[PDB]
Amino acid sequence: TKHAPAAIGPYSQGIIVNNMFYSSGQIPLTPSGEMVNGDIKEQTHQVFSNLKAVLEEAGASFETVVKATVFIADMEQFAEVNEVYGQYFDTHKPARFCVEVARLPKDALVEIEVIALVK
Amino acid sequence: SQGIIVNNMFYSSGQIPLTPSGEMVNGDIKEQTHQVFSNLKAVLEEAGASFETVVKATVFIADMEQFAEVNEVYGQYFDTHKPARFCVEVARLPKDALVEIEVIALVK
Amino acid sequence: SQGIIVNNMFYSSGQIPLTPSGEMVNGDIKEQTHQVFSNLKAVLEEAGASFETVVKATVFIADMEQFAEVNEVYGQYFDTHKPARFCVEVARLPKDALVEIEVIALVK
Amino acid sequence: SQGIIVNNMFYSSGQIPLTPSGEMVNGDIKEQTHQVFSNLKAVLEEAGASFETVVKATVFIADMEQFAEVNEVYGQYFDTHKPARFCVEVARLPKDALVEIEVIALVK
Repeated sequence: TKHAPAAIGPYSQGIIVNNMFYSSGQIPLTPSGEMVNGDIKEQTHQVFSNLKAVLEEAGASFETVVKATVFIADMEQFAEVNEVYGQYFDTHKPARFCVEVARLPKDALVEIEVIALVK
Repeated sequence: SQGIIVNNMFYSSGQIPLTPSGEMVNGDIKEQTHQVFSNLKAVLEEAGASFETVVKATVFIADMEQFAEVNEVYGQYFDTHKPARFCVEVARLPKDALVEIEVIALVK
Repeated sequence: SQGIIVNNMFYSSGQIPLTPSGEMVNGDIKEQTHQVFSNLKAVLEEAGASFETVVKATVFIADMEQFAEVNEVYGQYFDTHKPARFCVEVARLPKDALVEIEVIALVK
Repeated sequence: SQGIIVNNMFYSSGQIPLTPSGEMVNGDIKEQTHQVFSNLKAVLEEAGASFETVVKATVFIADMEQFAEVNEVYGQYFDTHKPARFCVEVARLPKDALVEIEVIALVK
């Protein structure tokens, strides 16, 4: 089961600067305003739904992503996230890619930000 | 919480120009940056870190032109000590924020 | 080689402060900075990029105290355009170098 | 080629997969990545730091396709501790270098 994105607000849209899109940190918010339900892979799918939306608004896609940074509270959780990341960046793989332990907002287990070319 | 401790490092989340009561410092980018540094003081001390133990700092701002002003303040809390690394990034800040700073620090 | 290009992005090698004649440059940290900018300018036009399409710069610097000065020079070359991201970092340079500079750039 | 120590932190230069003998090692990327780690072992232990004290690693690879391999290797030494951050980046390497790691580590 895939899912629909949260509506994009002013602050969740990211910013476009000299032809590059810099998404904000996209968390696994549903269109309710609630952390989606599941283990960490389900949250990751949601983060991706949210990525796809703000990419699309800004005139970008996963194919023009040139960097993606994964935030998580525990580096143990990386492998499950990367399991999921591989379905979206598959035959395209962003040239640079960081994972980085961080305080997430309440009930979030994963946040992703991406830099992307706006053709 | 204002961050996470892992493996003797502290990783602050971004501090914005709020007073302790939570009302935004309505004032120019230098006034705001002082308040951000005052929030950094507290989260650092709360974690058993200090300014001296900051090894990275990352500045988020709307316009790269506002760096000179932020730096003139950065350099008053970090003068005898200068973190070894520092990034500066253009970003959309929360409402009325002109500056936001994150820090990585050693917890001794 | 000095560079690689992926997904339309030029990812430059660290440009140290050498003259075209092969020799470290004759002076203080500004002159070095200038030379690194003259050097970078050529590696960029070669790639289908320019200063105007730079999006990140990493300043490797020997002594973080001298950034005020590297930055006076960064301002000259990125005057109208300022890249949206940059980092400064302390590092071990080739003997005699006080500064080295990498950029990420767009190749339209 | 040494690396740096500041505010109790080791900042390694980038370890390519060379033997004790100056010789580029005989292998796939998996065998290479084991040599890089051999050489990280050394410079880490000379600096006053172990693999357990690494707070960040960065991997340079010439093809992002080979990351799932390097990451398996990575897994063996960064097992019961994982560095709190890591990056991976496509850059150019020098000779028959598929892989290249620098790292940042605590010291006392």
